[PDB]
Amino acid sequence: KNITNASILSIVYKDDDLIDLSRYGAEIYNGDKVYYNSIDKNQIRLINLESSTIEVILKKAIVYNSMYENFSTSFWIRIPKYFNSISLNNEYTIINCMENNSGWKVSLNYGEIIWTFQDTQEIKQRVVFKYSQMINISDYINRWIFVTITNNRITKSKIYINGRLIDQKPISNLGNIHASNKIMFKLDGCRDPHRYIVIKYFNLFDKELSEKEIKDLYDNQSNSGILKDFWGDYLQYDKSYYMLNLYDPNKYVDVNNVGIRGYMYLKGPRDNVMTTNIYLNSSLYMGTKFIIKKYASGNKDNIVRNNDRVYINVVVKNKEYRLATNASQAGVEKILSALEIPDVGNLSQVVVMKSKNGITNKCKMNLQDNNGNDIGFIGFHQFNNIAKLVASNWYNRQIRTLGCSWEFIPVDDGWRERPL
Ligand SMILES: CC(=O)N[C@H]1[C@H](O[C@@H]2[C@H](O)[C@@H](O)[C@H](O[C@H]3[C@H](O)[C@@H](O)[C@H](O)O[C@@H]3CO)O[C@@H]2CO)O[C@H](CO)[C@H](O)[C@@H]1O[C@@H]1O[C@H](CO)[C@H](O)[C@H](O[C@]2(C(=O)O)C[C@H](O)[C@@H](NC(C)=O)[C@H]([C@H](O)[C@H](O)CO)O2)[C@H]1O
Repeated sequence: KNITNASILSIVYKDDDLIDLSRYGAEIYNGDKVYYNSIDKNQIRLINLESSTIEVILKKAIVYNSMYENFSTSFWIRIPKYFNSISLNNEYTIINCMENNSGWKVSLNYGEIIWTFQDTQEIKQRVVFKYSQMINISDYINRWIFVTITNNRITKSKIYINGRLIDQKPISNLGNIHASNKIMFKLDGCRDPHRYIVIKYFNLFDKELSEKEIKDLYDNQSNSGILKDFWGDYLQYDKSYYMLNLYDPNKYVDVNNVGIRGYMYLKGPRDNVMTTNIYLNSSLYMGTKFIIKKYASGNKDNIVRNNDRVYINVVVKNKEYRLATNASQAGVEKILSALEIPDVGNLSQVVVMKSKNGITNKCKMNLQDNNGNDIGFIGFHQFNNIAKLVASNWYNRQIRTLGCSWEFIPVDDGWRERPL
């Protein structure tokens, strides 16, 4: 509540332009090469060209010398995977608030997010969040990250990642820090010509936010009633997704045969994608693609929301089939099939999409019969040496990471894969 009262700058897209949602009406000038996402116009893409800039000029009325002695900043960022060795040891600024090399800045490097304070004598202080690109599945590479930095010139600068304290360093051993009236959003000194960032909801606060305020800010801007894909964008209808099971990520979905005599199952291992000394990850663009189809969502847009009731279509050899099961089979594990859409009949197929209950959970798909009864969340079961996909009320009772925990993965420009 008093988090909006501490705002001195709050950038959002509104009615065909970026505007300040604080009461101080900062001037905001865009370059010719700034882009906005058509599904979420608050997502701002800046590329590595001189004309891809956002310059903010704060009104002189709100600029005073000690305005950055006690203040915080928050924003979301999505950083595409580094793939070129020119990016190693190439620190580059993305948010600059400095005059004569004094002030504060946010910068990036290979697997790093960096906050830097710098007085007029060139005494720097940095706090850093580090993530590796040598990792099977990363929570950070090309996925939306919530960043918060808090500053108290008596004590410490602190960087938080997804509401969690990462690094903290004292900033009391610092001289005079200039207070610029300008914040420059721009990739400054990046040698990767194809580098870009995506940001949203940049905020400036006139106080050092607590852990509690940071957590609550992370949760509100997380939109917990909307389902997310793997990258943290809104999950969507009529969109193709590769499936990743969070209990067994070194697997991908395959279909034995279409029809009621067949089944879907987790097959492994995944291939690796690599560039020597830059990254080594599991391939994400593998296996049978899922498509979510509207059944009873009345909302006109294509966004999947908590409790939406849907059909799941399954792509096999460029043809769509219907995920379904005969719930009358014996046992609580109901093996799933991929049926010709005309042949579904009265078999169970209606799926309740879940993001939370208000406890958020990664188990996304609760299959129902045609009388409103739970058949179970969609996961898998080890039958001998084959892990077949099932719906099972066992999951519903347990509801940690379970076999029903899934991520939906679309092809994204920030994660490029090329086989052979
Ligand atoms: C361990 C097991 O068999 N779990 C069954 C569950 O077992 C019931 C009791 O809880 C068991 O103690 C008891 O044991 C008997 C055996 O059934 C019997 O054949 C044997 O001869 O004697 C034992 C008695 O000493 O059995 C009863 C049932 O008879 O029964 C339920 C039925 O509701 C489940 O089938 C269950 O297996 C679990 O099934 C769900 C789907 O319904 C799911 O597949 C669970 O699997 C995962 C998961 O998706 O989370 C995935 C992994 O394959 C699985 N195992 C391993 C080794 O990694 C893990 C873990 O089991 C754990 O749940 C972590 O998530 O979970 C699957 O376990």
